[PDB]
Amino acid sequence: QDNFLLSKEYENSLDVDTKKASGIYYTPKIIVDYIVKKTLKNHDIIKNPYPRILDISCGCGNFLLEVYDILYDLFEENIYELKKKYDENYWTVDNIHRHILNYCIYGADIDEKAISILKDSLTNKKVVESDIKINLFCCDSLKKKWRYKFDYIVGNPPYIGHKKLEKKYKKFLLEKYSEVYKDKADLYFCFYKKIIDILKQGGIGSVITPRYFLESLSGKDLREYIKSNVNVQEIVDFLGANIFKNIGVSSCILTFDKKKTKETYIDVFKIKNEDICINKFETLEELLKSSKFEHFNINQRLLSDEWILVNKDDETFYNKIQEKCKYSLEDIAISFQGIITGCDKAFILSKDDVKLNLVDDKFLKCWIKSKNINKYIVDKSEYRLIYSNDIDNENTNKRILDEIIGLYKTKLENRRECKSGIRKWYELQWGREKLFFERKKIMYPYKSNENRFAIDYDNNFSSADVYSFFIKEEYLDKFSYEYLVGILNSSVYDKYFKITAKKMSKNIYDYYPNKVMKIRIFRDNNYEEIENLSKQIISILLNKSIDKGKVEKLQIKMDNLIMDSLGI
DNA sequence: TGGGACTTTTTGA
DNA sequence: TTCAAAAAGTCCCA
Ligand SMILES: Nc1ncnc2c1ncn2[C@@H]1O[C@H](C[C@@H](N)CC[C@H](N)C(=O)O)[C@@H](O)[C@H]1O
Ligand SMILES: [K+]
Repeated sequence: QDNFLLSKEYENSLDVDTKKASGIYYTPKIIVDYIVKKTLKNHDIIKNPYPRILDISCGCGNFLLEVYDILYDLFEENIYELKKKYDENYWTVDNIHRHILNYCIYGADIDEKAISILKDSLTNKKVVESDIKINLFCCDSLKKKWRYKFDYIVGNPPYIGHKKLEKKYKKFLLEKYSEVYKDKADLYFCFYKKIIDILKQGGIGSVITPRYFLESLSGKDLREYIKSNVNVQEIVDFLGANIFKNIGVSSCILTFDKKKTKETYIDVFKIKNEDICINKFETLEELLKSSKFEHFNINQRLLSDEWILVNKDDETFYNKIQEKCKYSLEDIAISFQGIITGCDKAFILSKDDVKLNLVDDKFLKCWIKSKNINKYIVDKSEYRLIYSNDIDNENTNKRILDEIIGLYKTKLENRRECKSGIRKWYELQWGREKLFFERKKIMYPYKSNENRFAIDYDNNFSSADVYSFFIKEEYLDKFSYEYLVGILNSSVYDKYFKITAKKMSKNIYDYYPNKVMKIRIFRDNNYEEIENLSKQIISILLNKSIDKGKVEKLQIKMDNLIMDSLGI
């Protein structure tokens, strides 16, 4: 039988909106096989022939049908031993099917049609007496009053972020799941909590979820809950690899238990090449045991609020830098997010747009995107922002409102602050403070494959795809902008930032203040030469005609100085 | 269809 | 009053 045929057809029958609204995305066979084998390979069926295995978001049964197959083999291979040890009339091969359905397999899901599909599949596992009772619940698993705990829990919970959940349901989650769910958290945090809570003492859970909670600020409470309530046996981190075809998400597999053990050591498997096609191989285990993955151990007792999951060389490197640097960016700098207009099409125009003849130049600001940020310098802006907060009233600037911004008035009126009357329909939603942008400052893209910190000399504005900071006045005599972009753009600081950065998709990390401002910095005898090399690079890059190859050589020299400074 | 360039505004606090 | 986080990303193309 093909346990993945009907579920795949059902998933293909749905549209994008319904799948996103319920997280209806099913797990490929190679992942299911690994997780089921991980949980059930060494189960002692003679000691415990009544194992309770749960998928609380079972869908059409990608996990539970495989659980059925493994359990059938487990019972069948030991049928005469069970017969001798226990009721000899109960333990026959012809009874295994019934037993598995009555006592061992449990599923829950909000989706009534998927439950119906799974019920038919489990029934069709045996050509069939009485009607066998199957333990499938059509319910919201986060609200169900669960009547008992489970020996094994496996699956793939729905992933739904703070924009796609409804506010009423989010009120429920904020009230009832506050130990792991606050602010910009995700629904799968709540599923982690529920799974941990209904796992028996000595039970084992194994799930594939997004990887982002391993590093995200929103995941802090969830990480604390996990490390305080279960022993984490294993983390498989796929980084930016594409595990779910046609899905823009990055994955990890957590296996944990509630066993009374003095172990506290976690096996960490981290992929090396993000470009591998996982499904091209027979099993995940063979990939984990090859040169395609790196393995190392982490002492669970040494985890802080942050989980730094790196090998010994990277740990030594990170610790050297942390110990050597007496300052962080947060100590010496003021950080801020870019403008949020709330409807960019209304306020952002190409600088050559004829409509800008209608707008007085005192309202216009230079506007850049993340792609305009290079190491050390920003591209020339191609766009202009109408800083519409400076429009006093409607009458005096009628054309601007009628012929440019008003084209999106309906959309503009749907913004939260306009509906509440806090913002006029033509104003920017979060216009911040002009004075913060209209000064020398450092700017960096919010998502990038590498450190790209640039000095802005042109009072550029940007949306939230670009973050900025300026150096506090009291630290200007200890750190200049040129020195800071020198060390921040170095190979050393790229590796150092990525030790703890939030890995988003293939070749993309978040560069957000909650981690960028934690970067630590130093000043020593190499300060002057590092700064001079940075100035040389900057001067080359701003030259209209100069070829930039020498920049690389200058950078190599700078990296060497930085390594000497940090003893690495 | 799979891979690469690129990134809005809604939202809780 | 007003901050900053959040990829079951978006979107285009060979
Ligand atoms: N509140 C909920 N309670 C229970 N199930 C839910 C809830 N919300 C969504 N679901 C289901 O969660 C499932 C998540 C899917 N990724 C299916 C996972 C399934 N275990 C599989 O790996 O194939 C979807 O089928 C949803 O219908
Ligand atoms: K017996």
